[PDB]
Amino acid sequence: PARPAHPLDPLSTAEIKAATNTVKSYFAGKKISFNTVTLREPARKAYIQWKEQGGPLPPRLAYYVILEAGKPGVKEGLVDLASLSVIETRALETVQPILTVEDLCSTEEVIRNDPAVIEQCVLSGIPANEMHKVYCDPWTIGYDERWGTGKRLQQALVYYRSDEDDSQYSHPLDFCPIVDTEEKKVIFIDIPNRRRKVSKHKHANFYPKHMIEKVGAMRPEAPPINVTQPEGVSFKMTGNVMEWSNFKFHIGFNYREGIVLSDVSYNDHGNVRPIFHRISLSEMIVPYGSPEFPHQRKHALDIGEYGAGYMTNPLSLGCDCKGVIHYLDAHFSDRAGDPITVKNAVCIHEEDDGLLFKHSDFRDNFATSLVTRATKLVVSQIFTAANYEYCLYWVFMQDGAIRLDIRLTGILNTYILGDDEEAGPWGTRVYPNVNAHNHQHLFSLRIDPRIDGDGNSAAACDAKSSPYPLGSPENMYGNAFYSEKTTFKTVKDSLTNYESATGRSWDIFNPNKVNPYSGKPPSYKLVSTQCPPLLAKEGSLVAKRAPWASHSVNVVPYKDNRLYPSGDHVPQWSGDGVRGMREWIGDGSENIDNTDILFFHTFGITHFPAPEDFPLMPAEPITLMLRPRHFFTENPGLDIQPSYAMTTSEAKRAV
Amino acid sequence: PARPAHPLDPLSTAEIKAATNTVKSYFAGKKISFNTVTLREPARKAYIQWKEQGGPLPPRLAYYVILEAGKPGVKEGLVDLASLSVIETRALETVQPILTVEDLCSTEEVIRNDPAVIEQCVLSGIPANEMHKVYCDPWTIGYDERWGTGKRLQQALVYYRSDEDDSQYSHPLDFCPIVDTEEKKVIFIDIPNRRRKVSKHKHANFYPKHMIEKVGAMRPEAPPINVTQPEGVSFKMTGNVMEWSNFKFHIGFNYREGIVLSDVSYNDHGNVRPIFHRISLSEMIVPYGSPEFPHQRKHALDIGEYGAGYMTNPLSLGCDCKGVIHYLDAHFSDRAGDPITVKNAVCIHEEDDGLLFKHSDFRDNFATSLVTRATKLVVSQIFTAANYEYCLYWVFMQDGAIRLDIRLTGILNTYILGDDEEAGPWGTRVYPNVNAHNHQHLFSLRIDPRIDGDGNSAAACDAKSSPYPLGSPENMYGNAFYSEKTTFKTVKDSLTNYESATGRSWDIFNPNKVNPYSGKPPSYKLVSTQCPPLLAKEGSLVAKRAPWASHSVNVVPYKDNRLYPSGDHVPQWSGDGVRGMREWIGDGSENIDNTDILFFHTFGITHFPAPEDFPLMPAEPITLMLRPRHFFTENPGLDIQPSYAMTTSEAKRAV
Ligand SMILES: [Cu+2]
Ligand SMILES: [Cu+2]
Repeated sequence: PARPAHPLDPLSTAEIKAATNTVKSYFAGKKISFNTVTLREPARKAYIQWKEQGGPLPPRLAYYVILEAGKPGVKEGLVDLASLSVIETRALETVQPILTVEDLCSTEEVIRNDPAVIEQCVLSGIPANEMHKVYCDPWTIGYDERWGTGKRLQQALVYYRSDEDDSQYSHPLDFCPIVDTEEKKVIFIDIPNRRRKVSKHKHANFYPKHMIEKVGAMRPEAPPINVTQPEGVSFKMTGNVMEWSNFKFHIGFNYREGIVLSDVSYNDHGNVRPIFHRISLSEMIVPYGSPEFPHQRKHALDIGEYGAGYMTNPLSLGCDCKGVIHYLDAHFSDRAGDPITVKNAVCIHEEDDGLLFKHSDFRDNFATSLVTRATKLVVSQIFTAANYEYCLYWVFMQDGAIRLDIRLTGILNTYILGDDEEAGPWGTRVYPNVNAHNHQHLFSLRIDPRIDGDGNSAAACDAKSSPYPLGSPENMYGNAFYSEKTTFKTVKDSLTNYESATGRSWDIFNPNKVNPYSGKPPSYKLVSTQCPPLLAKEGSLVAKRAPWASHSVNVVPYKDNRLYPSGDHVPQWSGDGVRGMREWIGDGSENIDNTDILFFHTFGITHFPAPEDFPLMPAEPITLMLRPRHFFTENPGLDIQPSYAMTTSEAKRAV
Repeated sequence: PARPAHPLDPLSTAEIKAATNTVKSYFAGKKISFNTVTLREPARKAYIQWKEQGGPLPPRLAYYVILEAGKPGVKEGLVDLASLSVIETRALETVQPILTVEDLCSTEEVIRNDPAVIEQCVLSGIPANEMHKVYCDPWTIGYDERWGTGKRLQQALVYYRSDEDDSQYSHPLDFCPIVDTEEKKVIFIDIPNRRRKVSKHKHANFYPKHMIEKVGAMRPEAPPINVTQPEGVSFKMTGNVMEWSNFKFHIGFNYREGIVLSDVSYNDHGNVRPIFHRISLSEMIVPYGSPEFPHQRKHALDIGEYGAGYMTNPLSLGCDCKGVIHYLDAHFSDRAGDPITVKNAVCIHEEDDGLLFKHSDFRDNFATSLVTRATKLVVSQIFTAANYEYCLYWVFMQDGAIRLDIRLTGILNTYILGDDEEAGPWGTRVYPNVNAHNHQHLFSLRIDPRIDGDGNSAAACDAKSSPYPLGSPENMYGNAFYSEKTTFKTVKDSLTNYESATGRSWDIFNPNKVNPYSGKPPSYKLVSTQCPPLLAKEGSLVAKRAPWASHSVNVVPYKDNRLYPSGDHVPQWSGDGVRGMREWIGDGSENIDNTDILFFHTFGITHFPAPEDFPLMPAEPITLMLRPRHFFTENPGLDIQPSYAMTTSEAKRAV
């Protein structure tokens, strides 16, 4: 296939087809299906050498995962696209791979046609001839110690719709079919000891036609707020390379992480300074907090088990993203090895962001005044994991800060509640016979930094009172305080949590350089306070399958292909074994001071549902920021034209 | 004077004049000056009776504070505006009041003409005939144990400008004149043991003309983003009463708190439900962290000592607030008893706020989809306390949540640093010879709640793992977790801090009512994580003068006139004595469960300056939110017209 404009560009549709033809030929005569066909990114060293040192062009490689009929687990490998050849391959008989949209599409018809499932619907109050009204959200089984990875399994969380336009989540059923993904058959049904028949209440609906019935009428359309950019946008795109307000970076995308931002630099008045080699979300875990069987199996690692790319929404013009928008499409492979496209998967636009800075002089009643307005650049996607919606916004700012904003919406996962059953303390009755279980949403932000170049370190920064007491010569009035910086020397040192007691932040810094004013190394500081402890206990299934989630920060040495901290193939892993973050941490002794490092940050929220969240939940925001501190020698935005500026002398001339 | 449209309306210019004429007549023959002339708000009970019970119209009252030449401290009292009479009066000989813009603009000429100050400038390298180049930020002395409240005092933080258009903060001088505010005389000068002469470096400037010299050129003007509302706005104002997206409230304003939001309710499909009686910022403290003399005196309580009203910027017009704006003016009294106006003190507008909610069905590739966009209502002011700018945004949202957003900007307070002097650990060298000291910015949000009516309580809510161990029948897989609610019974119980370990939130709730779905009381939940510990030690000046700041939450019984938690007259109070929050806490034993309560929340940031913050600092954000939880029985925004909606049936019809 033709070479891309840029080594980090995602595989084109032609490259995906070329890769799958190559793989089909290599396994000729075998019955195989495609699970993953994606860019294998060039080695970090090879990329930097190519980009900055006139070095070798890295080979264009595709990583694939396939299944073979009648063979356990998966096969994976690499295709060299230039030579149309498989160059690496291996069979992994004891793992299970990510569930694609197709993998999961099939489950509902399997359960609708299964005699044991039909029997359970009838027992639950749904007649056998109304199976078309039965739906399920096909989840990964997550992990079930009865089958391990020996079969590829889904669990069907079952619901009922009185009409196809209903939101089904007011009507969960009590039982849980277990489905063999590849054999397309129900192999078991978890049946509760206490049966609860289908709710007889009206569905809790949310479309305008439903709302008219429920509350009498919709609100009139509000007078509009119109955003226009009649002279175009300030950002410039060259293929997938973005240039805006001195930032330059590559916007990549894949089946798993969704948006991947690479080769991020800031043009500091002609001096182009690296900041990050790569930043993305690398895994998630959404652990539920009901201990009752089988609810322990609700702890989706959405990124590893379904994929933020696979799950991503086509973004419908003028609606999800308001204003003048640049869109990118996403390309994957289906099971047959044919390219599939999701149109308008990523939206790119710039937005007003209030004030950047202002100062006025009281001396002439603020006549002396300067105000400069802020614009932000937003690179966004929205993905749907069954009930949930995750709106993801990568935000670049004119003071050089970078922010990740997330908004959680969609629908609560619900289970049935008996008439006289108490949902607490593990959940909330959000509607009659509806129990919305407690759960956390946790994310693993993966940062491969290059703060002002190569050779970086990380530290925890804690605000502390002076150790000297009130009334001492050193602290006479007891007001002294400082920032205690703990530089991480080894992996073990880095395993740290957010602490409200010290308003903890973390620095990622270049110990080889010095700010000529402050004397401190250039850094980007992680400012992040939505950092829940992992509530699941040590040794729990949740804690074992997501070793990264137990600490707010994990810093490990860089190696190639250290992307996914719960391992490469997540579904049905028990959490036993040295893989992912557990492998990378090892015995905790490896050096992480002044070297190539990877910084994985766990953040998110703890959700205790309330009726406000039902039947459709208003957006709940999550955010973290990476701020330049001691990176610049002064406010980098001062060369932006103010919205208003008047000097003292000018103010005098006009009185 | 004519009666206002509404008992909570600020005093008009006519009422202010009427009040000062009354006071001058009462004190005829005496030489008095006006410090404060402001609405005395009606009693909570009287207001609610008037508003909701056809009760008596509360009298229209003005509170005043005056000084009298040759008398110590102040006099204060009340004027009944209908009868033009002083109805209450007292002398407070041992306090000092808020510093007005006039009180402060006087100081620079005092120091410029003082022989001892001139001598110090000369010693500092500034010739006697260049005193016009010497400037000072006149601060409250804060507290100095050498004078107590026996004289009304300011401390002059002295700077040098080479040219009138310079930003002076690159050039602090080493000494600190102490000025008697009322005698207009320097009484003392704090001189350091180690002298540091004025910096010989160029000023660190930030206007376009300066930037052209420094960096070569400004960036070209960006292509514009234009915001228009061609059919007008969705909000309606009747005088100061706002109506928007079912919210209704009164927008008040005063000299001290700035914006005061009152009588806040939500129209729940015809059922008008109270939320808050009053919400505002009630005090601040900005304690610096250098222990060296005289820097202990840098701990401004900006609200109590200068006033968020007095300090407020006239905004400015189509620049500070972008879009279609409704403005309010502010009115105060000057020293002579004449009304003064700040034009465009408050801006009111509505803004795009991204998505309100979304959900799509994977079954038909997200063809089944509903997306509804969010609009926010913003009521904002910006005030300047010498170097600092505080941008305050009260934000109402369509899910029924209320947010306070703050953006910090303006200029770092700076002190001189010697060539070879190390600024750390108490400050940062942000520019040659410039030391920007560490400091916190803390705010006291005052909430007078009325959650779904009268009789309220508050609680801490902590996320907790089940106490049952992994592998127990109760918690087999170790995943169970819940929210532990600790209802505050007495004042002492409420004295609580934010805790990262439990993701602590606080509920304000009505224990007299029950959500028909969840079974929980209706509540607004305080979600707030920017909650620094007070770093200054117990028994410190800072801790004593700001008793409220040592806990994230303080809940006390309602009584009338319990507004200001550091006392009514803040400057030069030593922090000794039972007044403000210390009085309201008492012995901690008073009931706060199911009664009229006041909830004071301490939030803010800890600032360790970096060169990025200089010479003018990019906005740093602070936020908290109050979210309805168990208040509604479902998402209250579902009757808002979606931006896009397609059902499953519609999707099938569209092929
Ligand atoms: Cu949730
Ligand atoms: Cu600050």
